Amino acid sequence: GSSGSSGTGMKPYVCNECGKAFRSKSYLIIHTRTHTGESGPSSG
Ligand SMILES: [Zn+2]
Repeated sequence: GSSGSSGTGMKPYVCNECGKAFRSKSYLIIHTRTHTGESGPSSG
């Protein structure tokens, strides 16, 4: 039991890149990688 959610950052497992909030760090880690979806698709 505790009220604060403080630590070595602003959000818990939220993506500080886009803001995607998750339940566990494992969910944010496997996501933060998806951000690498630029090379593939592109435009002329
Ligand atoms: Zn993200």
